[PDB]
Parts: sequence; C-alpha cells; structure tokens
Amino acid sequence: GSHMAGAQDFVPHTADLAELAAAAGECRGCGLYRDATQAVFGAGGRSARIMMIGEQPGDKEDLAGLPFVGPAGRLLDRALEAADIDRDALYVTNAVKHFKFTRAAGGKRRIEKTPSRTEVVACRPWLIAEMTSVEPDVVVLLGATAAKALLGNDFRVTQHRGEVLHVDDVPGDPALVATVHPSSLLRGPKEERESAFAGLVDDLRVAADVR
Ligand code: SF4
Repeated sequence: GSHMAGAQDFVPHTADLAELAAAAGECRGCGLYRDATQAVFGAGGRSARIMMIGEQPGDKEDLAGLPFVGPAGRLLDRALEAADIDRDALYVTNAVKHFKFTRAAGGKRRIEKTPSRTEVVACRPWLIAEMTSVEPDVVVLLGATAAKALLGNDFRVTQHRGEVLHVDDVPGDPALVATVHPSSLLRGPKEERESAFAGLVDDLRVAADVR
C-alpha cells in the first residue's frame, strides 16, 4: 500500500474560511463525499483564538451543513456556558468533514459509523488549512478521533486528558487539550456522565486560560 494524497489535491491556495468551506464540498479526498449531503466545514471566524475539533458530522449536521447542531451540540453549549466561553468566539470543526453513515432496513434513517484512520488522514489537510487560517492559540480535541487526528493513531485520550500538550508539527504551535466528546455524555452510567461533564468543563476552562 501507500500513503494517500487524500484531500490535499482539493484544498485551494487560500486561508479564507468561506472559500475553503465551498471548496470542501467538491472534495473527493476519500469515499465519504459520495453518500453525504454536503461537506460540514467549521463554524466561526479567523479571529477566534480557541479552535475545537470533533469527530465528524452527524445526521442533523449533514443536513444543516454546520457542526454540533444535534443533541451533542446542546450538551456542548451547556459545557461552554459552564466554562464561561462564548461559542461564537470559537472556531468549531470536525476531523472528518463528510457524514459517514449506513442506511438500514428499518429503524433510523442514517446510522453514524466511525471514520477509519484512512479517512481521518485523508481529511487532515482541511484541518491543517483551518489551523493556518485561524492561527488558534489553543486547540480542544473533543474525543478520541479528533485527538488521534492531530496527535497520532496511537494517542489515548485517557492517558493525557486535561494536560496542555504541544505537538512538534501543527501550524502556529498552539497548546492542545484532549478531552471528552460531548456525544459521549448522552450514553453511559449516569454518575460517570456527570463526572465526565464536570471534567469537560474543567478542560474547557483550562483551554480558555492558556495564555
Ligand atoms: S471526508 Fe474529508 S477527505 Fe473525505 S471527501 Fe469529505 S472532505 Fe474530502
């Protein structure tokens, strides 16, 4: 096998977020563009100092064209308010920008499926473009896929959670904070979810206090 070009062929020579988001709908960097409605790019402006990265769009994100609009987005807004963070002062995006899903005989119309490492690596040039555009001071990695996208396939959020990290190789050398994805707070033991929500708030407060 070989290392793929992925999305790089499709990223234009621009740091403008609107031009990048329009170009991302034309991306064929992996197979996910085929069945998805549209690219789900980031939301926010280049003056943000804090960038947050999730895994991929969900069903409602794919329909709306923006990240974190489903129930996960409600929980994200709850956490952000608890951490004194204005959502529109952030740039929020996802490691993978087309909805990966399965249809099914019966049941839900579209069932989210985990992006493979190949798709995360293929879509990573868009992340690099976004970080070049926004020049964030701190990046919050919401969940295991977003964290692995910038920190390595073998990165474990449980090993480093809440730490303020630096990778050798991300534009602008922001501080990075790996934390829980808000969707994980929709399922699991109730008191573990409340503990993990508190910890998410802690990690967000830490990210916002990074100078
Ligand atoms: S997922 Fe990322 S890489 Fe695959 S097609 Fe959509 S934009 Fe291009």
